[PDB]
Amino acid sequence: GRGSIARHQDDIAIEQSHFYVEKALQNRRENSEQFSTTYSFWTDAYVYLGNRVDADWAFTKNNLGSVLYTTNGYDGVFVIDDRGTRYAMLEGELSERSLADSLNADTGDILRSARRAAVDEAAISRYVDFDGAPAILVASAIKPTSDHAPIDLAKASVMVFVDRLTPAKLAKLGGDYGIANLHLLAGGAAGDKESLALEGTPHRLAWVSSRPGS
Amino acid sequence: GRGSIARHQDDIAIEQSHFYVEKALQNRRENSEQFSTTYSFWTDAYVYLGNRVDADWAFTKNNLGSVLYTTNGYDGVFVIDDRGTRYAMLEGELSERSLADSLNADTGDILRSARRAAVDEAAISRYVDFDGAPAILVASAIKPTSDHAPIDLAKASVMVFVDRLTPAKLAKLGGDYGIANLHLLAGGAAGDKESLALEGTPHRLAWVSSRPGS
Repeated sequence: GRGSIARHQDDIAIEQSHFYVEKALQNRRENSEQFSTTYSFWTDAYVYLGNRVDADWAFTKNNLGSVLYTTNGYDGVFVIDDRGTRYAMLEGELSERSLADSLNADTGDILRSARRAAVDEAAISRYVDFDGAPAILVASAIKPTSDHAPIDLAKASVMVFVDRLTPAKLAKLGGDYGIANLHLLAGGAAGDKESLALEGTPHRLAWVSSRPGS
Repeated sequence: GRGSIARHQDDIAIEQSHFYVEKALQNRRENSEQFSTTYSFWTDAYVYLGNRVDADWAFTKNNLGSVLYTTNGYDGVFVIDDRGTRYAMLEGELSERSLADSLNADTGDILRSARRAAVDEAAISRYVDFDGAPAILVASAIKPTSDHAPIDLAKASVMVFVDRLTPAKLAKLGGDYGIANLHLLAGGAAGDKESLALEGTPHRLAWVSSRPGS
């Protein structure tokens, strides 16, 4: 036997808490990537949101409309292409504010990455500063299903879902994963709290280290 | 202060393991409930599946087709109404086997429960024995969105999604939540393993007692 390594119970609790905050975020992102490909790998979406955007089909007829906010919690829903933002829904209402104006991240990178990932039937996800708030962004190319003739993914439009990590959403997420008082770290010092970075943003999530799930 | 209560470290680990398995299941169920209403609260779905089921639209045109299995992992996708099963897709292929023949649970109960929940814009979920295997079932009424004229939900058809808890899905779910060797309990005794019941089924989930995550 090499011998055991005994650990401080607080160190174990802190390690578990970081593990479960990371898993909460990863699981949220993977669920949202699946949601995005559900809405974007869809022949109807390719017809009505590829090329010219039919806001009547998307918003008035509720095919990509306010429910995505009032039920699914996507504070931002966008269709973008090489010219920029072609459709914008902010908090369930039509908006003229472009995705690029709302984000710290480069939207051309989002467009290109979503186009490439669509080759593997995949979406992309990342963290962003959405108008000064932490958010998870997911994006996937708008393409028809396999019964349709093939298209060139290099020119496909891209659907974007922006999930702002509000105090209420963070508190529910923390409860979902047994984390005590998950919140956006206010100042620059965590002090008594543990914290992690939402990489690609200046935001950090912080929480009180207690025995998680107890 | 009342004074502290010190606990056995293995007892804490066991309590945390039960907490995170229960959260793993609840979060999976809530996600599938959202997925179900994404597909069922949909005017096109009401048109092509609400009464007579158009399998060309659903399967050939991939609006409710094989991707729901090959990407989203739903081993069973059904449309049911007062007459029984109107549409059945098993492992991504059209099937003649009814939902009622596949379940231990009563499908009239599912129809009624979903038709009611739709009044509150909700789906329903439960655990089932799906042809001898543990599964999560979710169901929601097929109804158009609010721009459409009102319909009678009491006569609406119901979409049903069946997520079979295969060994691969269970191992991945367990890893998602820091659980060691999550599996379908083989025999009748867990012995050294922890277990919980999938209520409404004879199935139990079992796992090896470890410090979760860590």
